[PDB]
Amino acid sequence: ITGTSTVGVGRGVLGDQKNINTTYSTYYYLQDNTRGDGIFTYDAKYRTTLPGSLWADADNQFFASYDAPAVDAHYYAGVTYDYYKNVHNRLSYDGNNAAIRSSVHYSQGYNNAFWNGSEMVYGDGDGQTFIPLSGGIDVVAHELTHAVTDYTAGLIYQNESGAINEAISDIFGTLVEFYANKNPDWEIGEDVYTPGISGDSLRSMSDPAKYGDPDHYSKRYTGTQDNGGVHINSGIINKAAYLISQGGTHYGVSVVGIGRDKLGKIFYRALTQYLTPTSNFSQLRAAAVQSATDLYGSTSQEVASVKQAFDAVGVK
Ligand SMILES: *CC(=O)N(O)[C@H](CC(C)C)C(=O)OC
Ligand SMILES: [Ca+2]
Ligand SMILES: [Ca+2]
Ligand SMILES: [Ca+2]
Ligand SMILES: [Ca+2]
Ligand SMILES: [Zn+2]
Repeated sequence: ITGTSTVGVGRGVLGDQKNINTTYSTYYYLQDNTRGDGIFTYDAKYRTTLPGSLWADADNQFFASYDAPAVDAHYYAGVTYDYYKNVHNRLSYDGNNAAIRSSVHYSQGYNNAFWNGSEMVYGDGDGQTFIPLSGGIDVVAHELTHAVTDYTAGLIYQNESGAINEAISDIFGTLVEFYANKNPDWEIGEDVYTPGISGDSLRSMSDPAKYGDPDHYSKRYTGTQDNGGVHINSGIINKAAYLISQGGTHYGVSVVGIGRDKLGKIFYRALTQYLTPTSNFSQLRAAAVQSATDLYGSTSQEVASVKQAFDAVGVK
């Protein structure tokens, strides 16, 4: 849409008030002109047909309960872009300021979100397992990070390279949640998962085993479901990433933590420079060590913490 950039206010899924960037042209649209080639949010109207309608509002005020998921998808897509640009110098998911598109209210009681190759899609949940998925900043950044991976390493969605794909999403969605200082933690989807249960999450980075995910290479899932456990085996990597950043002793192997900033820097460098579509866990180790070496020197503590970490999780 062509119009005048303006700023609206709304309430998110969690009931929090925020300003969003909008465009005025008879109606007020959920189109943000300030970021790259724009951030566009659509209404899928409980159907599966994408992207749906560009979100239009009569008064620039988004306080209706139907508005909730749109506010958040729009806003959190903004923060995600900001993180990439500010922290890693990357303009949008393609590095060329490509427009970011999101559709909310996808299907009925749909318990998931996804990057479909060209845009993000967000179900509303069934109201018990999940509430509208775009209310989790880590969920929004996990998904957009799949766009980043597609344009860089291109990790195939299956077996070890898909577990890596999943882990990078989890890593960068956590980094974005810390970046925004939105009650940060090392958990995935805690804000939108099981509105009746407190203190749970979909996956843990600090302790993947809490939910039954492997925290060691010897415990890796060798089957068929979940594209060969792309969401299961990612826990081996998430654990490794957690240890590099925070430190700890895991299975008798001690890791000195080097912090989240440096973790983000080594991982982004591995993703953009060393990983390929077919990379396996052992190639991720090599890619991380080499990124750490490039940045900090072969004899750095950084390099030493990356090796420990992988050693702690049984990767090589
Ligand atoms: C959204 C996506 O690509 N996924 O893989 C999601 C992530 C959660 C919504 C965080 C998923 O974990 O599906 C099982
Ligand atoms: Ca309104
Ligand atoms: Ca949190
Ligand atoms: Ca989290
Ligand atoms: Ca819960
Ligand atoms: Zn994912």
